[PDB]
Amino acid sequence: AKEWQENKSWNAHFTEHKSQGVVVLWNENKQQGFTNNLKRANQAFLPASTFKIPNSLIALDLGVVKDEHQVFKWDGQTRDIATWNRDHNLITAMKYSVVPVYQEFARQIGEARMSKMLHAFDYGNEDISGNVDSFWLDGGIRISATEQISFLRKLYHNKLHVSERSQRIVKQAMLTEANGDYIIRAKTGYSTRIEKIGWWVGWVELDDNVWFFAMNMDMPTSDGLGLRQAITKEVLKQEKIIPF
Amino acid sequence: KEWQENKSWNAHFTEHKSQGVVVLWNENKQQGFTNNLKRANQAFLPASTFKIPNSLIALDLGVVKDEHQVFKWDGQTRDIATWNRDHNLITAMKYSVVPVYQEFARQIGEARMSKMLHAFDYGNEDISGNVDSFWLDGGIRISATEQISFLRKLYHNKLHVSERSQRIVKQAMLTEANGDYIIRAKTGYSTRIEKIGWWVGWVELDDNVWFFAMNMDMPTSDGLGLRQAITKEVLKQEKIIPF
Ligand SMILES: [Cl-]
Repeated sequence: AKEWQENKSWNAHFTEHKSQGVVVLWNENKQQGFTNNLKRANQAFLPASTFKIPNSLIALDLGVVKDEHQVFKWDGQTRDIATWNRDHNLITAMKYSVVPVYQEFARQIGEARMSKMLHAFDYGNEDISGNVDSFWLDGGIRISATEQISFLRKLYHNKLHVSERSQRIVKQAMLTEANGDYIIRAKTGYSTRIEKIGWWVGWVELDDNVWFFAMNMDMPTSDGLGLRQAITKEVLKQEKIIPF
Repeated sequence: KEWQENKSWNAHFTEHKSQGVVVLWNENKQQGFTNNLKRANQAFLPASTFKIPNSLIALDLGVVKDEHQVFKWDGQTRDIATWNRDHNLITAMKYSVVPVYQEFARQIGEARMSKMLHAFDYGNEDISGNVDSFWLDGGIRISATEQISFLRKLYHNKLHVSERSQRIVKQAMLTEANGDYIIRAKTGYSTRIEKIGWWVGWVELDDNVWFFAMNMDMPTSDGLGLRQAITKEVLKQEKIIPF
């Protein structure tokens, strides 16, 4: 039984944009996965921006974040992203990938509780070597695209070892697009520093099905998140998951 | 001033050969605005807007386990194509699947429905009529300003039901989201002939929430698109959402 099928025709979406990477899709109803590259789908990388999901979940479950309205005041330090130089709540911190807010969450969670929770989540290699407030950006943690799918499916089903409340709040914060045809929950691909790999992970909710996606790509000459989203959407449109 | 009348919004009703009221509430400033102070307080049958309290009560009482629970199609062909299939709470709200809400109301029953509407301080709290149709042809009445009060409690998880039930219904209400705003509504799609059509909900911005409740007299055709257009023309005029 092959729960993972390879479709090399999606490689054209990478080659036409002079890029190299993987797209992994999971059809929830059919319990079947699809990818352009099975080997790369299983290669583990630094989670970087995708770590906002487990970080926020742990912060809510432990009461570091009381609710999605609690204000995290700006520290007064001027940074190069204008949207970071203001107060935020969980929703806006996710919207604008406000790394200083997530660093504050990680410091409050602390090393021991962060490690215990990643082990409880079965999250990637569960290795958090590095500064407690930067290990997902320059430390020892690694996760593959197929492991991102397994983690996101548990989140979708409220099956992670954290409160149902924390899972519902994080899914609300992940909201990125909604129209009369579909909803996309993601808010995970923004790159805040130089990394070898960029990501885009999340899911597409349809009336009678959910399609999980996890993609990663090598750093190209100039393109980034916009391109990662474009290639993923080109694949979703090819598979008739979302309309053209 | 707490309440202000803005008659310039009447241009949006006149341009579309319509009559009605738009009520807006600025959460941060605790201030309300309307084109018609009298009509803002006039109470009407809630019709499609009743899916919000009906869903909340059904979830809190365990009639609906969660937003994924499947309500299987009974195999009976109905005259709204989207009703002739299985549904969950999300899609039943999306397609205003009256037979699903009727089954919720029959399970809730008269006594619990009345007690919960009293607990919610919902409109006139009068459920006179058939338990499975009173929000469509019975005694219940609610005004646009009362819709705002009810929605504000829901937004703040302040209704006398679990926080879980409130979070699930707010998820079901999701209708639009982009990089600028989120609209939670799913309350205006009507399949049954009524004297009044509605559109109620709210717009979430980065640092504020604007609640809205509008109603209009009905001539003919699929009025939802028109109700949404008038409301959005008002939101755009007040610079709440971009042009
Ligand atoms: Cl949502």
